[PDB]
Amino acid sequence: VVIGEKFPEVEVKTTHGVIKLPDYFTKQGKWFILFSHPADFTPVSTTEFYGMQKRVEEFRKLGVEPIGLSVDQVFSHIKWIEWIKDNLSVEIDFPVIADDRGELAEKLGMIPSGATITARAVFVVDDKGIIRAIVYYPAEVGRDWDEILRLVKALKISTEKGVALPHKWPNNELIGDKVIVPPASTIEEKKQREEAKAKGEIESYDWWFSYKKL
Amino acid sequence: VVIGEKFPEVEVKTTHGVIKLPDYFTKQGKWFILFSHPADFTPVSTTEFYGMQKRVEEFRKLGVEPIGLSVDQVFSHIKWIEWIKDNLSVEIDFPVIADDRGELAEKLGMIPSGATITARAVFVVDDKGIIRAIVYYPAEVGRDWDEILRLVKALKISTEKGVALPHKWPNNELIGDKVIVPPASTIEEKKQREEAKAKGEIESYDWWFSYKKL
Amino acid sequence: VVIGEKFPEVEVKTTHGVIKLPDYFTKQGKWFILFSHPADFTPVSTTEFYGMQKRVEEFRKLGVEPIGLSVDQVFSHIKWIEWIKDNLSVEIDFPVIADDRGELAEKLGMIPSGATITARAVFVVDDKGIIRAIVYYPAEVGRDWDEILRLVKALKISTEKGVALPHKWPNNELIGDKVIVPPASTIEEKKQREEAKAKGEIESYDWWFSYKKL
Amino acid sequence: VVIGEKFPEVEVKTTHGVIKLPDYFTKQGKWFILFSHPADFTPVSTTEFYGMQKRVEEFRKLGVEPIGLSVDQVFSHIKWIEWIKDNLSVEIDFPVIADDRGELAEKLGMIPSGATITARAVFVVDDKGIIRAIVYYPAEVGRDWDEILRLVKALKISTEKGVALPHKWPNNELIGDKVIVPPASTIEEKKQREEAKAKGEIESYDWWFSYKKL
Amino acid sequence: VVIGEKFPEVEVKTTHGVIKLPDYFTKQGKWFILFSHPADFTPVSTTEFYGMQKRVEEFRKLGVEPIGLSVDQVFSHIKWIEWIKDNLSVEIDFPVIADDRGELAEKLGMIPSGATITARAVFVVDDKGIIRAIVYYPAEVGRDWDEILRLVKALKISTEKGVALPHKWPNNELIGDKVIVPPASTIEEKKQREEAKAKGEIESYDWWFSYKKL
Amino acid sequence: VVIGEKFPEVEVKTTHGVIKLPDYFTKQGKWFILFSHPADFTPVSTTEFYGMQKRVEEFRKLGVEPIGLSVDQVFSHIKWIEWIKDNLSVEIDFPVIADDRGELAEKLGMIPSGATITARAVFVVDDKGIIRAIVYYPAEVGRDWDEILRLVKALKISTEKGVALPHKWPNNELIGDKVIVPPASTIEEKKQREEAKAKGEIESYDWWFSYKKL
Amino acid sequence: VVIGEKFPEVEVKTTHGVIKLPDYFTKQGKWFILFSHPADFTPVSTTEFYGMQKRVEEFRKLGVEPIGLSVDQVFSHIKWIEWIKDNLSVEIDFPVIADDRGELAEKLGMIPSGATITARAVFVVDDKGIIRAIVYYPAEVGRDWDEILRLVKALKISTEKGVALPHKWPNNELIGDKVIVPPASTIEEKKQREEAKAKGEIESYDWWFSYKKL
Amino acid sequence: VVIGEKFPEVEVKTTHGVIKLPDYFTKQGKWFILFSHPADFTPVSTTEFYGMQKRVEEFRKLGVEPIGLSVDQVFSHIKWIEWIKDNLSVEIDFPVIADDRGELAEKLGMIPSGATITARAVFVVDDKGIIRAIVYYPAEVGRDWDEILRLVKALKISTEKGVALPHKWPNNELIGDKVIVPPASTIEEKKQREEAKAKGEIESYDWWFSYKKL
Amino acid sequence: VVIGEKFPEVEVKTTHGVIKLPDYFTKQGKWFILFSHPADFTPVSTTEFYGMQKRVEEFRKLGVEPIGLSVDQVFSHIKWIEWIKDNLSVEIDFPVIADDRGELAEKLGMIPSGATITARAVFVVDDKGIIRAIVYYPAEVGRDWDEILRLVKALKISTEKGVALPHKWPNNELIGDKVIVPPASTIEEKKQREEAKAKGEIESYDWWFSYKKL
Repeated sequence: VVIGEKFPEVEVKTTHGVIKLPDYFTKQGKWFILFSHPADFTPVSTTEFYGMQKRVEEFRKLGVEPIGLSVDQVFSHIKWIEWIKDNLSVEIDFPVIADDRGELAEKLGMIPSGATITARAVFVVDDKGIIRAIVYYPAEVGRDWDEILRLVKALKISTEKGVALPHKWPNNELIGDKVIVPPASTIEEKKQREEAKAKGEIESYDWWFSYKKL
Repeated sequence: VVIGEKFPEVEVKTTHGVIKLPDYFTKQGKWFILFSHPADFTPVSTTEFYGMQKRVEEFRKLGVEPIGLSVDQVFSHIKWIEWIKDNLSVEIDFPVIADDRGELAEKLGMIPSGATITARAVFVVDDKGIIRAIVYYPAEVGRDWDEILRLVKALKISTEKGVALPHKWPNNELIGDKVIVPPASTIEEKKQREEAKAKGEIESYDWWFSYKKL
Repeated sequence: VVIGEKFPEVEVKTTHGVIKLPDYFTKQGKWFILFSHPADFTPVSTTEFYGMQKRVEEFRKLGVEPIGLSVDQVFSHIKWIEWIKDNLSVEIDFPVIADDRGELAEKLGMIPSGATITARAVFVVDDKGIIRAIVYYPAEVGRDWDEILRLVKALKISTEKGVALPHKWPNNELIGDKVIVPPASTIEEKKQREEAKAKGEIESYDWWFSYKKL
Repeated sequence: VVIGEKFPEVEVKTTHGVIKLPDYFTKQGKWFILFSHPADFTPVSTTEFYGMQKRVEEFRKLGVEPIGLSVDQVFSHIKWIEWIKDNLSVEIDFPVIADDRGELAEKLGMIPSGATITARAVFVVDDKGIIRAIVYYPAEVGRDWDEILRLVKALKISTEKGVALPHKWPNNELIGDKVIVPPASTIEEKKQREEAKAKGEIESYDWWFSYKKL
Repeated sequence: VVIGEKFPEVEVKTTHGVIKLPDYFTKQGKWFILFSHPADFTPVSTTEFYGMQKRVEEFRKLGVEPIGLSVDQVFSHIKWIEWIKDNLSVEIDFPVIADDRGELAEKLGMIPSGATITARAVFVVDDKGIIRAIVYYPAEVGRDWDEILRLVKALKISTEKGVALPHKWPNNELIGDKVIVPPASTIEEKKQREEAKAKGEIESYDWWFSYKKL
Repeated sequence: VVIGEKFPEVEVKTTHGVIKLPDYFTKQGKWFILFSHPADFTPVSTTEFYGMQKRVEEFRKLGVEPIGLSVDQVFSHIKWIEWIKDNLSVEIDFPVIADDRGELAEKLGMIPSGATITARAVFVVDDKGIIRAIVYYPAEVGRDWDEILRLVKALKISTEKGVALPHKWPNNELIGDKVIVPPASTIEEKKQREEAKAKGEIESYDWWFSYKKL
Repeated sequence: VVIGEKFPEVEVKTTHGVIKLPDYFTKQGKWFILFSHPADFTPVSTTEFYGMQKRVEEFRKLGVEPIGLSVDQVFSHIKWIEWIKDNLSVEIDFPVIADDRGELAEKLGMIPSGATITARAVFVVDDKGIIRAIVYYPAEVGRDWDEILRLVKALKISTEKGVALPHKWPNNELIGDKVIVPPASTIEEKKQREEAKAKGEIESYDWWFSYKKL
Repeated sequence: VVIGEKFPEVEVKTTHGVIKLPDYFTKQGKWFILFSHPADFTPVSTTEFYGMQKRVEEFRKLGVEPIGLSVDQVFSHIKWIEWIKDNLSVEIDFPVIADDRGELAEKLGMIPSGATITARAVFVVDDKGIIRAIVYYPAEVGRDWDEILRLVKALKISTEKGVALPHKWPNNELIGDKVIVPPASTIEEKKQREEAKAKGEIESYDWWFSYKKL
Repeated sequence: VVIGEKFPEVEVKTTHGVIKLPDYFTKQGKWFILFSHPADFTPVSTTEFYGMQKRVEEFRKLGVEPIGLSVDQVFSHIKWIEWIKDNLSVEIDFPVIADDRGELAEKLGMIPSGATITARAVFVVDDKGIIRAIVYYPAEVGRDWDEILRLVKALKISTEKGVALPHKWPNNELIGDKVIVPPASTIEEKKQREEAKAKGEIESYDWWFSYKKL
């Protein structure tokens, strides 16, 4: 699969029951961050789930429901979740998919080459069922969820206000926290933004590169 | 195309001449980071190039060479490089591929569903010419090259020193900038993670959760 | 494709926006002249652009709208048009196609074996959506638009009057600016051509070679 | 078939006997120009053979050989060639092919949709036996051979000097009879246009737009 | 195709304009004889054409309509006809087909193995549109139209009176111009060949071998 | 199969034993006349066998061996040939194929559609084993062997002298028993025909219509 | 797969490490029992595991190695084995297979329609590599290893001796702990069984039914 | 065909007449037990047969109908049944399938590799047509009908209530005649296990491992 | 399989052990008669076995070995043969095939329509392994062995003596015990049959109908 493609209609087994994806989150009107980790009782994974559980609320806060995945069975899952409450006193309250066989993993390009288990996948899906962004980190390197946070904060704003987010927004070295207007794409769209700039009420390095604070 | 797979043998038209991948870089014993942006003369893409040029030297220290890509021709490639020089006073000195047709884009799944151009793709490739990690952000959201910097600093450590790196490394909530020892995959291996902890040369939360200092 | 086929039903992203081909011209009862050129920001293609532009209102006065094509992206199209104003004091106002990946290109045989970009193709297409003529000129030899001008002029009259046009019409070293009457193709037509002559309503060299003043 | 391909190895029946194309011409280090006309004993076509004959030694002297083609048999050809002598005081002395069934015509895309005869096709092939340009004019509109001369004169020069000819060369509106230099496609190539310019080795409208006398 | 087979439905270009086989003839309750010849302006063929015109009224008085075919174009046909009229003092008035590409030729197996033109093929089709006899002669041997006449006479009488014509009829060595009775094919027909001879209403060599005057 | 095709390698059951066509006759440097008849003990076939046997020595004289065929069996073949001698006082000495299942028939196009036995087919096959002429007469119309004589006669002379025979040769109405020169198919051949006339080496109506006495 | 079939050559990740089946065991001269259990940390499967480990040394004395298998990963295996030692005071020392993707599990037919894990399955494979018996028990019913113990005992002796083993043997209702001689399959084997029974050394109910003490 | 599959609709000839499985039994609300023996008139097979009739009424007490199958025919089936009466005083009141050509055998995978006859297979099918367990014992090792009994018993209970049975039940090492509760597979499901335990209505070892009396 | 076909190479399970067909009879110089019967313990098939045993030494005397077949197994073969002795005081001593699965029954088309077993097939196979005659008799009607005797005597004499046997030989109504000479199939053989008569070595009804004494 690739960005833009509708997330496959698929039936999965989880720690929270058996759910219909992407239906489950979309008929409620909610986005989701589907992320994978290589295996249960593995150190980096454990450190990551930790990060996510300190952050679940902020994602939930922005209408996006986290959801883990692995090629383990729900049994190994709940035994690992329990372990987390007992050794790092943190209770995991986001569903965690058991992909017993690796069908969803494979369907989703989550599994490496000559590997039998997933690596570190992130899938971001909006209420339309559309996969909005994808990330693949390998087993030997854990992610940074604040970057994924940043990303999702940008996706949401992009879709809500019809605008583009610069490099490293809100901390862009050139326009600070300012947002970007999808560049003109016609002659009757240069004309146009050449108004706004010499008129108002829009900042602009040239007709394609135009911006404004939010 | 997938993590751990060999980067494909292809010839590319770039702003620095015609070359062969991965060989061009691997022959010099070098990693390269390959990144696509949608179009030349588009705002985020530009915030992103500026962002990269500001970091070029850091990547290069690590023997990682950035190389850019868009389905645009080389001719507006340079004219766009010039507009970066005239209007942002920064001087792109990393090659950038003219993927006229996007054959290379397609092969690497950088083109989203139903679009005709690339989105924002990141491919980390090492000296063996293995795809180590892959990133796919959409057009609406710029990347953050610092997160890629982190990711590649860690890959170089992982390859170099046979360890793993935890969430948000080197600033993990649990173990800060200490590094992880791969989980035991055999009975025998678990016996000796326990010998390593036996006053020896490792901290732990369990036998599968082992970690030391740099 | 071949002379006399209906121009493919295609949607193309151009500089006056997105438009249905050929419906966007044939619905105004207007012929169009589709022409390809290698790349934006190449010298010859620019000369040809100047040539076309200063010749535009003659094609337009005949009911024939020029439209260019290139494997570059629309953004770079508009910058190149910008360059041509600020450098050749000419305001390009015919629409140009960003065939981003060269699909239309390919579907029209505009790309040379081994190439990834178009040559200098020309397609003349009437208000019936029918391809009337086709020209492939290499990258290295720019066209001379007055020949195209000569072609449409002849084409329009042939459709309008039901006659043919001799070599180099209206400057034909034999019958000058005279039109040719389509050759008799039966034994009857043969007698009609002959009826005429000996009167006559036409001049001829032989029964199959009838010609008159318009 | 498209520009830049090898002209198909094919054995043809002609008015000068049976011969292998392209071999027979390229063996002699010669280019050739193959042109189709719909039918023997037709007017437009007749006027074009006159026009071509009057131009023959001109092509021949550039090292370029004309050769005709229709879907008639050679027995007709000859009667037609004879009619021309008796009637127009012209002796035809270039070979013309009898493509009895239209095999070769079809390979070369010469037959309009729904036709059973070729229209007015033109293929310039060089001594390396490469199709260099192709023209498709319908039966209804005589060619202008002087453009084909223009066209071929320029090809010779492009090949001979490594240059590109502008629009309507050698009468180009911007640069007269000057020949354009292939655009630089690399950073280092741009630095050398920007340096040949300062040293008066070249005029320029920019770094991609450079030119000179031969 | 094969004797007894129904003649294919086909549109054809002829010297009497475009027409539809077999219909054009079968709608008038007419038979027709289709004969190919190699090429216009070839001698044998010319000898055969003259002979066919000498015999045309013969053929038409029987309700059988001759029609030619070669792979030449119609324009070439008419000049050929003219030459005949002006040189042999014979005015050709049966239609002749231009099978530009020899499509119909190929279908009716009129094209010799490895030639590209028809031979001297003859088809006889009745008023039901049925192929009743086929002859295939090579370029190098002219036909004898009389034998076709002899044949076409039999065919008629054959269909008229439900009977067989013997060898070389009406000049047969054993029974002269007497006609043959279709052999008894059953016991209960054998009986009544024998009774009809008992009467004397039939001469016979034996029960199968039965014959009589008309 | 078609004229100019090599006769298919085949093993037949005959009245003179088993033999291999065309090998048996061609390895002997001989032609052969293959002919079919619908069945044994039918009248018209029987009249044709009288006809043939009576001419047998005229074919043989020319070195062509008549060989018959019939979907019947060898036993019937003999009984019928015994009948012919007994009642017609004539003794068949040419071999006759028992195509028991009419395979060689079907291979050879001999069976009418709708039918399960042969019609009246003829094949002239030369010493080279080429199918040189083909004839298909229906069951109800006998042949006239006198034409097939003329036919083979002509076919031979053709081969030996490299000439073509006119319509009805040796009794063509324009040129009697004179032979035809194969028509010039180049301009240089055309001059060679022109020189042959005025040198009185040859008679002619035109450069392409030239003939001489044998 | 099916009884009597050679065991499929496979690479397996185990608790003891990567091994090659059936090789590892067969090269050492040993048999093995491969058995599936549904999942790790599952109650019924824990009872069978415990059951298996009490009995391990009985099986290993016979020259038979047990090897288990689950569809979850190795880390969970060692963590389960852990809990079994902590909560059951027994230290599992046979190899367990982590069939990550349930590959070998589908190969060997271990997974129920509508399911994605293994049930309760037993494969007994001799030193030659041959599957000797196959058991499929569902998840809802634990096995009884004594039965399997019985099974392999019989097996060893069967191969060892060339005798069959009656129902419930060594406790057969009818003939006790005696074993069975293979039923005569020829007339002559009938006559040799009948011999050595009464006035012989062996007992029977009939020529085919023949048993003895061990 | 694997545990859990619907037993295939099929017609079989047996000793009680021609019957439709699994319908015949399941339309009665009865479970059936299908089993294969290698041949009629074999020792092991008769020891298993007697043994089977001895228990028949235990299986029927549970509404489980036993049904036999070999690749012999009905006729010699009944002789064999008769032989068992005459020599072993046991009437046989369960039908036995004549699978004449091994058709149903092959379908149910009861034929060994390289063989032409069934081994010792056991198919257990609940009243819904569901295959519930499968056993493949070789010819040379008679089964143990008692273990099948323990199996069918558990089955009937686990269906009839909603429980799972431990290893060797009703004599398990850890819990004797205690049934087990399906391991918790949701968060909520581990929840209700823990609260139910500390309410002495469930007796446990951990949240998954839960047991009780009838 | 069909008369004149070589007998399939096949290995069979017989009451006389395992043999290869047809090698085990033809290695020996013997013919074999293979007959099938429907099933063991069948009335008709017994009466037939009875009759065949009675005739065994007749078939053997002429070097032909009888061999039986049913789709029953070898054990029910021997029990039935036993029955035949103990019940009709006759001792079967020709081998018989247990075609367990009807594999050879199929190969030979011995199995009736919709049936699952054979009926009364007979195959006479010569020293060279050729199938020489075949008789398909239904279940519902038994063979008359003497006709098979008759047949196989004829068949042997015919092979041995270069001749053919008349209807109901040796009691043919027309020639009694005399034998027929194969019908001449060529003219020269017809010739050589009429010389043999008129000499006095041959008797005759016609040339094709020759007979003589042993």
